[PDB]
Amino acid sequence: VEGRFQLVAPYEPQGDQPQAIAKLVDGLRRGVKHQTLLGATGTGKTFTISNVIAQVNKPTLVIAHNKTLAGQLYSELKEFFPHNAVEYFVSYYDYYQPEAYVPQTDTYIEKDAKINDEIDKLRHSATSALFERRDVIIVASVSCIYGLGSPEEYRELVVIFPASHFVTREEKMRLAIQNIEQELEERLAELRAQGKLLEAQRLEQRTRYDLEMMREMGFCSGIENYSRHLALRPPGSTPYTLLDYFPDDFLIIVDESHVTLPQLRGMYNGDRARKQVLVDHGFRLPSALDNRPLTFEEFEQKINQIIYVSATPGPYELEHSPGVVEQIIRPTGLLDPTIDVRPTKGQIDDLIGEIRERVERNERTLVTTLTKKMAEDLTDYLKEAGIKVAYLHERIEIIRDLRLGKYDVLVGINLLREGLDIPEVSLVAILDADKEGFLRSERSLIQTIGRAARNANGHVIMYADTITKSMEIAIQETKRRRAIQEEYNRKHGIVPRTVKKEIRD
DNA sequence: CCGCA
Repeated sequence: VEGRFQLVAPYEPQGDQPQAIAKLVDGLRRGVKHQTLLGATGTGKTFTISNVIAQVNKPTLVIAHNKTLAGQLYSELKEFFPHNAVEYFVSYYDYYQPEAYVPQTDTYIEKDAKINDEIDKLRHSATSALFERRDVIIVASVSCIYGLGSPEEYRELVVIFPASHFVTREEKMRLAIQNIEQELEERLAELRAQGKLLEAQRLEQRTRYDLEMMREMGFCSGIENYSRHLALRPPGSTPYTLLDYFPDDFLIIVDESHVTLPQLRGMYNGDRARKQVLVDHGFRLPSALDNRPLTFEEFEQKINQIIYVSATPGPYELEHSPGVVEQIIRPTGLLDPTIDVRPTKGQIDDLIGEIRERVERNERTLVTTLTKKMAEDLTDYLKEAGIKVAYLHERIEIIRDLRLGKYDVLVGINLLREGLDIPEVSLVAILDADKEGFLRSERSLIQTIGRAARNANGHVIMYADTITKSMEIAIQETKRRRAIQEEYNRKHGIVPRTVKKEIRD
């Protein structure tokens, strides 16, 4: 035929993974814009989604919120399909300090960037493999909404492949520079005519120096700021991005959508706010604003067919989706934990009671508390009762020590950080379940409750004086989820057992 | 997490 996906993995889809793959692979072909996978912390997800890719045969973009997370999605995917195109398009700066300017302290910070080649390599390999074959999975960070050169001009200038994504022809360069001088003479009159003589001197000096640099030696530092003039697109243009280097029938998989979609949304507003101060003071031309990441409007506007993957799918996902695609049943047959809501009335005494019993049956406990000194005031309080305890303000080793048994309890505050799916954790205690907050949001609770779903004796305790709506939802949702899981195990004769794992040195 | 010496 041409190019197509070859799944590799020593297991078929079990759980309700098949049900989900069907419902998704369908909605895609059935011509559905958005789709939300509502899988449970500890189900198929990656395998489920790998299958949705290897049936529809589309070039896919996997967008993760953080890099560690992208590195695993890739790692796996570049092992799930060891004979296909799997790419890693993320930021390529070991260190980066954008050109800024603190107006109060009159502090112009300069641009300081430390490139990393190994990642730069992978970025070209992503954009170049995207034009060569039509079976490709690119695991991307949020840098995929940031600016890149027009994709026609990319391949429309190719022998074997360009070593830069922003390669502007020299008939253009000549015309562009003139357009820059012309903008400069305009801004300078505007500034100078509103009394901002100082700010016009700053601008004239920086821009003329760059303009010369360009004329002399084809480019200059901070060349980015002139990107639009160089691409000779009119003011206000929407940047070309990695999304544009994809076919029109490409797939988007936003992993951890409830945290990724917003991150991806916010980017633009942060950039503009800094650029605007530079523009306002003469550090830059107004056109520097057209060198930027996409607005979320522009991002959704470039989407072909997207699939939001989340245990706690956020508002946006649901609002623009035909219900969801639940994926509750775990291959292990494990259930969402059982939750108990108990008085704060001498809770710290009670909590020490339950933790004894966990140590007795060789089991671990995680505790979240709403504040940093509240936790410190617990860690000691548990040491008071002689209990091997930890605390989270190398770090991968303290959790590794937990699983091994150095510590019996691990106190924290945001247990939501990655690295806390210990299968040894039989108890998760949520202090201040009712005291409003982010970590006591309907979704934050549900995630934290999830930190009990690895162990077959998982149990959640919520310490509160009142039941909030938040509590009530997570509690009611978890109930429904355990009920469904428990009814499936009856049917398939499953007896849930903790997922066997170990740790290395 | 982002960023065209």
